[PDB]
Amino acid sequence: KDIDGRKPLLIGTCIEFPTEKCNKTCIESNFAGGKCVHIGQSLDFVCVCFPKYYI
Repeated sequence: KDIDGRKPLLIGTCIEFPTEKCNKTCIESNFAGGKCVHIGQSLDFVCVCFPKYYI
């Protein structure tokens, strides 16, 4: 897998899209799924997907 895949996609805040939905939403988006993580020190959870077919 020589795919760099370095373009995460934010859909919403983990508030509206918890861990379960977050990833599921990312799956249908054609991404390697997603998760809930904090930003720098904003302690704000967000749903971000990962590249999979980005060539």
